[PDB]
Amino acid sequence: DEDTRDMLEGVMDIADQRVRDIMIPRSQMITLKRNQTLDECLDVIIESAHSRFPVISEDKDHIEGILMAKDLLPFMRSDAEAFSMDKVLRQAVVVPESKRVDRMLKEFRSQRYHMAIVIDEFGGVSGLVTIEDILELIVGEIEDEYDEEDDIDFRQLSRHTWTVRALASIEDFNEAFGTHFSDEEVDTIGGLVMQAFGHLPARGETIDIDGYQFKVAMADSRRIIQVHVKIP
Amino acid sequence: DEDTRDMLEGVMDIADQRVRDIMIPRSQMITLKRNQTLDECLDVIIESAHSRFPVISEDKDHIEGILMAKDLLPFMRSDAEAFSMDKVLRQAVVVPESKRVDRMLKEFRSQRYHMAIVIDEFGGVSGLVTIEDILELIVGEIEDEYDEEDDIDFRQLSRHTWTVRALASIEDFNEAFGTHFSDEEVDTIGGLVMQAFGHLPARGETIDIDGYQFKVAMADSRRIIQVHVKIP
Ligand SMILES: Nc1ncnc2c1ncn2[C@@H]1O[C@H](COP(=O)(O)O)[C@@H](O)[C@H]1O
Ligand SMILES: Nc1ncnc2c1ncn2[C@@H]1O[C@H](COP(=O)(O)O)[C@@H](O)[C@H]1O
Repeated sequence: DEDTRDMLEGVMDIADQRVRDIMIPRSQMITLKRNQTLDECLDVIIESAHSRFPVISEDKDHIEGILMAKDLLPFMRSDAEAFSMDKVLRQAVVVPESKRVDRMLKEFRSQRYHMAIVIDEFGGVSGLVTIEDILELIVGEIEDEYDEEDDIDFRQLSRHTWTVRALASIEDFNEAFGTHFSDEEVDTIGGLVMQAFGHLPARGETIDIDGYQFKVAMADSRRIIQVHVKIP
Repeated sequence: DEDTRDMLEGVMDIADQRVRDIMIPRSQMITLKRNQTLDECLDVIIESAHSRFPVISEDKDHIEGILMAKDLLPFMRSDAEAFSMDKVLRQAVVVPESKRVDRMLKEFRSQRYHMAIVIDEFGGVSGLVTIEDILELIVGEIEDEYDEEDDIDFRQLSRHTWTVRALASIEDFNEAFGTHFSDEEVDTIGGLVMQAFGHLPARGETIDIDGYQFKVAMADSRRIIQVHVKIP
């Protein structure tokens, strides 16, 4: 089967891949500062709906440790005290960008924890990395099957990856992802893609349009059906 | 490499496996009841340190939905109201035990949610199942490497699986896991195992002692080094 093949291959990546291949870049990092009121911290956590957040020093200097949202539950009882960024400040692990993904997985599983901090040679933070970013390597081409079709063109699938119906219009796609794609020649996403290709692709084929990775998720002998796109 | 081989094989399972192979049985299920004070619910959640919990009807009858611990964060602000088992009661998905693991993974990933409810033919709950129970199939033989050795004999690795040093004594092992294993002939865990075998096993070999699954995680040409055990 294909979806097996995908995973199988995804396994082979883990060797070849380094940590600098899966990290959330520092820009994209949703974090906190040791000097933030308990009240406001919850907003960040809620809008983002994560589980672990890096804590910036105070002057964007260093970054102290990591806060797990679940630790905030103690502070919620009756005979419960006031929160303070101290009991729940787990210090945090740092790793080179050069670190091998396989190795990361081992340590992840063995020390039992989910997020680390990636740094460059020069001691700057490049970003962060997590266990799920690893499993996505194997499990990321994996999704359900759709027949008639669903009003939902676009679906988030992993961090940077959406599974979009090919029949979705360039109009509707551009709105959603805020993209600047063009029609006239073609009106739907599958036509855009098929045009970039210049032939009718088969599943797995990939093509770069304007820094966006498009991969033929699903296609027959007449037409592209589903395509995954990776936001840059 | 071996740890690749493991994963690769773990992928092959996903086809052959059904949902009734990975579920947490109803006994082992950490849950809640719609009629539990906000205060006490936190205790359950904290001791267990989970993320999603099934809510029992009120008379152990049906089970209503699932509560995600993160939803409890809204109720923690200043201008925040009183919690009520209603806004945070997501209804919950149910599946046959017969369900194919691959299929489950697809739906898991596509609808984006992590836990489901397994039922038998007759409409009884058999247990629950989650996305991580799936990824463990591929990623569960995966751990770090140890040289000298660490005072830590035993380590949790996944739900039912500990990675124990072979040099660990039957004495110390029995205490920990509450087991009734015997010495005289042999004093360490690797000897117990090697004795059950009757030869020096190679990595991957498995042997059932008293309902406990032992698998040679790590062994050379002289001795068993690490072994994983699956609590029944
Ligand atoms: N504090 C954070 N900052 C940036 N990205 C995050 C953060 N926490 C989680 N993520 C990302 O969101 C994914 C799911 O984690 P979570 O949302 O915490 O369940 C991870 O694989 C990361 O890619
Ligand atoms: N409410 C629950 N009852 C029983 N087992 C659970 C529950 N929540 C999570 N688990 C188990 O714990 C693992 C990790 O989930 P969590 O502890 O929620 O991060 C899952 O793979 C399940 O096997």
